[PDB]
Amino acid sequence: IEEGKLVIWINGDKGYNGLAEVGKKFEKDTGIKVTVEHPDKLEEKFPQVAATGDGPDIIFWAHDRFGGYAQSGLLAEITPAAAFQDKLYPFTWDAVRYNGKLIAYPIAVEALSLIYNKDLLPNPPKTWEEIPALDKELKAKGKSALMFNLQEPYFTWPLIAADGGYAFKYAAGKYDIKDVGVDNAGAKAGLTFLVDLIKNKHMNADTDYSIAEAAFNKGETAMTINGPWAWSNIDTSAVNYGVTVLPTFKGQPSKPFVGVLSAGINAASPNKELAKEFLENYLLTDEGLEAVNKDKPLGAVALKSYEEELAKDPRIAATMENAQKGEIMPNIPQMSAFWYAVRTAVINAASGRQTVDAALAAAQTNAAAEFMDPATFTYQFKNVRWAKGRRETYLCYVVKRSESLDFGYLRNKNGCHVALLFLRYISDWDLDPGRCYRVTWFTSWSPCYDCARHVADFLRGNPNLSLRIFTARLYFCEDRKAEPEGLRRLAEAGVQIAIMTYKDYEYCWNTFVENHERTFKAWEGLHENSVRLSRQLRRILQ
DNA sequence: GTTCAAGGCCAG
DNA sequence: CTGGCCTTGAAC
Ligand SMILES: Nc1ccn([C@H]2C[C@H](O)[C@@H](COP(=O)(O)O)O2)c(=O)n1
Ligand SMILES: [Ca+2]
Ligand SMILES: [Zn+2]
Repeated sequence: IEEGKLVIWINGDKGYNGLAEVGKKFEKDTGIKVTVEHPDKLEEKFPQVAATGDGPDIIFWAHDRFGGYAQSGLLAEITPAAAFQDKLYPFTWDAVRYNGKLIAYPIAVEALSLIYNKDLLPNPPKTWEEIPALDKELKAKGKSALMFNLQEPYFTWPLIAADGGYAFKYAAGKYDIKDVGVDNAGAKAGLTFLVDLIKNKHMNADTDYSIAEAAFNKGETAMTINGPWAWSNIDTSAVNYGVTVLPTFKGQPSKPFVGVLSAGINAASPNKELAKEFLENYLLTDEGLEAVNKDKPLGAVALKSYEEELAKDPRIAATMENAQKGEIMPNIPQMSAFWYAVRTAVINAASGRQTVDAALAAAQTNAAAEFMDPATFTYQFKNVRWAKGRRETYLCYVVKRSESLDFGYLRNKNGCHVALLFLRYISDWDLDPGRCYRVTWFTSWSPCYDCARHVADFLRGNPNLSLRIFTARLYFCEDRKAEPEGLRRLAEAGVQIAIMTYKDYEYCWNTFVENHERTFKAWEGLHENSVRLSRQLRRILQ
């Protein structure tokens, strides 16, 4: 990666010609040549090229991915003067904050907003409470009052979070994975209001994104909840429409998930200061953001002055208002487990195949943290000799597909070994047998014969699951004849059986245990017993 | 008095 | 080496 040269990466849907002209101005004034590129899957390409000390100097992308980029140390820390931080809206600086330090510059803002038909509705409602009544008046003209993408949780969430609902609480630049406001009085209030809308068939509950877009754009529905990304379509449908504040539930504004288009600096770049100069003095200006805007819209912008210039468009003003009344979409990994655990919980509560409090309790306990005790982990997972005197078996699990879904741990309970309890857990949890899942195990004791048979059968029945088992110790009762054949039976079923090495103990120590920012402490004889036990295992399977 | 973590010795 | 078995210091 060169010095004195700036390489900028921006997605294809965002206007790169105006940004390129900004770079031409920067080269005109300074002499540093700027080259902008719009590759494909740059959100995928950037981590790999950046891990090698290569890639772009600056990367433009939504702020949520920048958290994953920040955990991998691929983003330099920025310390812009408070005089510059005052130039942008304050809540936009929270979307570029990761682990307590700024990793990117806020550029653009996106959020859900209410899109209504001006002809059918000259005065849109300001409250969800007015929606049923209105619908009954419009169901007589052959019209629906409101239809949106009830399947995905990004669209139904604003009404849920309007009253005391949230994903994870946020002390400064910090989220708390342990606390999830999915189960709450107000969250149940919003969800039950949604269910009261779908019971009366004000919304058929089968509505997806395209059904609601075809419905609204062909004049059928009077209102739909959507973002700027679809505006262009409604502009060619010849429909006269408007964008406005999302209605308020219980008098409280609904909270959509705000996405912040951001410009981050590659940590491997030698041109960090050149990048900060370009971004602070050329991009983040009225002239820079306007030059970018004329090519392709940015929606609302974080720069106060230019956002005031753009608010003359009532649509963009609505976008910024709903953004300020909403909440920043978190950038941490657990958010994935959130989406999934909510994506089902509303659907089950939508069709009526599960009651509200059950769906929301299961959703909260699903996407939430629970961590093991450090003394408990160290006691239960010690691979030594003289470890046969341990009764309880602990199992730390990870469910992924690459989307790392729920993780946690299970222990022994009333005769039910941990493997069977995980079979009941993953069975109560529904499955979509069109996509494979990759399940990882960390066990105190390896599976016994009954557990090997039950698990191997479960694997025969659900051939989309693929399991790997890391065990601390090898268990035998009636040594040398029962368990080795059971472990070979799991081997026949295609279960990757390894014995935990040191790196596995690090992974478990930093993944499943509540360590209190304490480094992992290996005991005496860990490696010796590990190669030991791995030798016995290689002797067993092969 | 009793239970347990830990370690070493010896015989296969 | 691997597995089986006693001793011990110290904690419940
Ligand atoms: N795959 C295995 C094998 C054994 N065990 C533990 C749990 C049981 O409590 C005990 C079974 O043996 P017993 O009940 O005879 O002690 O060993 C376990 O948790 N998981
Ligand atoms: Ca969990
Ligand atoms: Zn078992």
